[PDB]
Amino acid sequence: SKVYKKTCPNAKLSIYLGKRDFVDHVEHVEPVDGVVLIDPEYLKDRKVFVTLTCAFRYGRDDLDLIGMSFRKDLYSLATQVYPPETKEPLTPLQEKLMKKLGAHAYPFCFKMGTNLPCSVTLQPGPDDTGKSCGVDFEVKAFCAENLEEKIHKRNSVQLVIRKVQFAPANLGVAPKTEITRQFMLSDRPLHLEASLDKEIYYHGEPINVNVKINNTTGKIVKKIKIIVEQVTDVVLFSLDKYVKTVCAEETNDTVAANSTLSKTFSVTPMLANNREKRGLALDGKLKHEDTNLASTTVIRPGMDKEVLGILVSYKVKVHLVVARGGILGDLTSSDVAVELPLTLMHPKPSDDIIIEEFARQKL
Repeated sequence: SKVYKKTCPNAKLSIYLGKRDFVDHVEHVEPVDGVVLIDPEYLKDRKVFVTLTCAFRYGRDDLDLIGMSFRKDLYSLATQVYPPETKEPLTPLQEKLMKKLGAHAYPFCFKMGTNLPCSVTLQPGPDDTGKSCGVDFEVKAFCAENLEEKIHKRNSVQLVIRKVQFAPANLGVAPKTEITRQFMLSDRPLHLEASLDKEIYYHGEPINVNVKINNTTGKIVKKIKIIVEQVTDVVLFSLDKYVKTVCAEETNDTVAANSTLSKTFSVTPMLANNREKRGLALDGKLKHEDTNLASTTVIRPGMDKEVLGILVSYKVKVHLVVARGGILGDLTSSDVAVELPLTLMHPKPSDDIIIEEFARQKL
């Protein structure tokens, strides 16, 4: 099995995890189990703690500037890993890590609660008003007298894991994501209908959009555009709003006068296919290869949406370019469009130790 590690500055302490990403199903979240390797001689009479913090941050350009900033811990777990105490059910991978690292390896396990927001990072672009912001999950291991002590970077390691969202296997009874509207052009109807075949789609997966157009007008639809739109709402500090196209399939398809058209478009929204990544809600840093578009934010009734920090949702839109009589220079055209909600979630996990450095690779 593959595991990931990180050593603190003075190399007097390192931490190990079985994976970089942890899936949030909905009823439960995957445990964050691992071990820390300690230096007994160095750690003369000190305790070793391991904390997991979910934090919302706003401001601070790229890495570090000066301007405005806001920070809020929405959730945090802390544990004394060394010296140990309650001897409890070690996980298989923990078993191995200890058989490998030796006797100076002590286990720790974090079982996050449910309803917490998933990883979301956003960096402002040329057409945006807000500032950088995000929801992070940081894992720190350090040496100290107690959790009250100010923590110094020299003898502590920090790790940023991702908590990604999967759509419950306990989901069904899907209504039907479809829509049909009428648009009057010179007193005559232009019906445009769209529908999705599924309830939830997953990153890297094809989305089939059914389009039915009943054009009873004397005008001509010269273009049909299909876009996947991402709507990001920062709901904590500053109420910033981002509405971005994360996929656009512009086609040839035309619909003459007194004509109908039934067709199925198929598009796959992918952070990779996007040139401009600024302004988009991601689940990690832009410079990283494993980073994807943020998942649809699962919002539940009775809960304050602000505790989520950032709200991410998607839409599929169908745009028709209609010309005042689709011909000649009458390029004095109009646009008509319909939209449908789109829930985009992570695929889902499936059922000798090779140690790798934790740092995510830059593509």
